[PDB]
Amino acid sequence: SWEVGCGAPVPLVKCDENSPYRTITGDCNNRRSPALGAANRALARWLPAEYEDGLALPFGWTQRKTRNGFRVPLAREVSNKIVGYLDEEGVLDQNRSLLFMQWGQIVDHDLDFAPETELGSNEHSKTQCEEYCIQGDNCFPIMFPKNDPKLKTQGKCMPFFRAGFVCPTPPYQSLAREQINAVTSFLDASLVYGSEPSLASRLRNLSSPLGLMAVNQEAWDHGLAYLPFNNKKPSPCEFINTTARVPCFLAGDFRASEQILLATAHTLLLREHNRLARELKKLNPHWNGEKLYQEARKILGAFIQIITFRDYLPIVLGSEMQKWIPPYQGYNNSVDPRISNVFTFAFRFGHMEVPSTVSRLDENYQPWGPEAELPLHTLFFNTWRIIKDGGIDPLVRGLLAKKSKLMNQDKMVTSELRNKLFQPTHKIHGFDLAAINLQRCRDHGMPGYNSWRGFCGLSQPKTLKGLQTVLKNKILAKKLMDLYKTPDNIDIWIGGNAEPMVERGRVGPLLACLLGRQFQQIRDGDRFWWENPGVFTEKQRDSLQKVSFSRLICDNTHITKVPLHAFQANNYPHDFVDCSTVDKLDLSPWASREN
Ligand code: HEM
Ligand SMILES: *[C@@H]1O[C@H](CO)[C@@H](O[C@@H]2O[C@H](CO)[C@@H](O)[C@H](O)[C@H]2NC(C)=O)[C@H](O)[C@H]1NC(C)=O
Ligand SMILES: *[C@@H]1O[C@H](CO)[C@@H](O[C@@H]2O[C@H](CO)[C@@H](O)[C@H](O)[C@H]2NC(C)=O)[C@H](O)[C@H]1NC(C)=O
Ligand SMILES: *[C@@H]1O[C@H](CO)[C@@H](O)[C@H](O)[C@H]1NC(C)=O
Ligand SMILES: *[C@@H]1O[C@H](CO)[C@@H](O)[C@H](O)[C@H]1NC(C)=O
Ligand SMILES: [Ca+2]
Ligand SMILES: [K+]
Ligand SMILES: [K+]
Ligand SMILES: [Zn+2]
Repeated sequence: SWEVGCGAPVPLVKCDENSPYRTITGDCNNRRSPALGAANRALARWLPAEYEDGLALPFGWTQRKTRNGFRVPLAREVSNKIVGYLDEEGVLDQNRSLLFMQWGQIVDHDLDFAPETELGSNEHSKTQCEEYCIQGDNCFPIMFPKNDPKLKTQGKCMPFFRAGFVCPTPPYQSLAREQINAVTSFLDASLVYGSEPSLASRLRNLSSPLGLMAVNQEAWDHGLAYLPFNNKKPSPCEFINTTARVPCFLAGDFRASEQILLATAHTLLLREHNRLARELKKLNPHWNGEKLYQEARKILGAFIQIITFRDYLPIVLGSEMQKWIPPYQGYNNSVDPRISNVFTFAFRFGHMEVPSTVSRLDENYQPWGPEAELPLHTLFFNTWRIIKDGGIDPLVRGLLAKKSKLMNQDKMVTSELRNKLFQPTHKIHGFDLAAINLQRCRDHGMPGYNSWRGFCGLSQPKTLKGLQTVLKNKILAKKLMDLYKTPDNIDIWIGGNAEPMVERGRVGPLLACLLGRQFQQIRDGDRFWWENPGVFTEKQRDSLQKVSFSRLICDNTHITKVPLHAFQANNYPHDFVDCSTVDKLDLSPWASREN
């Protein structure tokens, strides 16, 4: 029976089973099935994988082979015709701060990561893909359609490498290709701590018995910590400004430096871990480093769980929140905690919530110097603008005082992401996230729009008129039909995001159902869910109920004025209160007296 079992390293351990702490890897959470939700395993399949050849070849591989008797449109064609827009005026979400966008990416990165196949480490395979646009093996290039401006300027294609599967060879006992989740399916702050023991240890301060995470020794933010530098070379962050030569940050997550506001959030969380560890050292001076690390790690985890379920999901799911995530009825070990392949595409709704600029604000929330507002694309893999240009406080103020972009059927993804994306492997602000998203859908063997509509119990539009009624939009339906010919072939990422938003929410019905069910499962199937009896004391839970992102900022920056509800659109000064008004995390319930 050939077992194409290769993917990546699965550390292997015997489960403690009576540890009050999560493993780094996510192993041992489910006692009956200790690998369930652990990193470096196949994403769960809610529907069977759909491949050109039933095994591995994505739809669009063989220019000839159809999907239900239709050619699939070029990913860049779909992007150009549907996803692009010119006018950034009027596009901002009037009731979501920029923090709404940024928290989404944080939650996402905690939950799932499907890394591109390596093998191209000091490689000519890279060259044959980038330089020659040659399809084969893991090179699945994004070809430019006719009349594409990038044809005139960049070449024939954007290079694209297929997601890591149960790893580099394609021959088995005949099974469909399954993409790997490199991070823990649990909402467990894995993007801070790592999902791999070796990295998790390297991130820690083992020089002192104080359970701290390692902090940068070369640079400080007016006394406050930065992440360490990643000193792996070559550095994409060094490359975007070779004068400054400021490398990417080293974090529990490989993607931490992808853009400056994600770098910022990673900084906030690390600071909070050290603050937590110092407070617990005061309360319990007998606690050793391991105990301090795990107990701070455990609080920070529940903090992420609480902000996500109390503050974030309701303003994503709106009317559908209670349908998919009713009140918690305790841990259910029969619930699958693993993130689904399809969820990794559903949650990419965030790409339509990213605006075209980022602002640095001063202490009166006014523009910070002459270059306050920057084009998004200049901030991809940009750490020098933090280290060499004001630290994180100006960007945090921007997160509070500026707005997420609203998803718009006529204005889906900003050109900053749709034309000017920088990839860490490559040299150009020339990539298309929307085209990459659609290519990746096919790479991952995604069933089509109507397959998922069916999965979610929703009508399956079969005609122009049907799609016009689902989408409440005649031109979008038409452009969609001209490209895809049947709604059956519409790739899940554009399909789900095309649908108008549910009442009081920021996604359509299909996405709500998909995200709703996934978030129900990561709660109910998590043995270390913060509300699971025995994980915290009743009193520790009473303390935890009072956490807010506003407090996190108050406690880990020199910002003294914050809004009470950090996710809604807030203007300074009317919506901003002094930090002394904000509920604190009372840690007195973590005091441990042997007497
Ligand atoms: C400036 C902001 C952002 C940038 C530059 C960015 C960039 C990227 C890139 C390059 C990928 C990998 C695409 C692939 O190769 O398949 C990706 C994936 C993804 N993004 Fe985003 N993204 C941003 C914001 C967001 C937000 C706000 C969310 C959710 C609310 C989000 C959710 C995801 C998800 C779920 C994936 C797939 C898994 C992963 O994150 O690696 N992204 N993003
Ligand atoms: C590990 O923890 C130690 C001790 O808390 C850190 O050393 C202190 O760092 C601060 C700021 O650099 C200094 O003011 C203290 O004087 C240092 N104390 C000692 C004992 O040297 C140390 O930098 C931490 N290491 C890392 C890599 O974060
Ligand atoms: C825990 O989760 C399991 C799996 O979702 C649930 O199992 C279902 O229970 C009902 C009750 O009769 C059956 O009709 C289903 O067929 C069961 N299995 C399924 C759907 O997988 C169960 O409801 C949950 N158990 C508790 C105690 O809440
Ligand atoms: C903004 O959203 C919140 C819920 O997220 C809601 O309570 C409030 O009424 C809204 N404010 C507006 C529409 O400005
Ligand atoms: C690079 O950083 C320096 C300061 O290090 C700054 O003066 C310069 O404008 C930056 N260059 C680019 C290309 O962003
Ligand atoms: Ca995780
Ligand atoms: K799936
Ligand atoms: K990402
Ligand atoms: Zn300061």
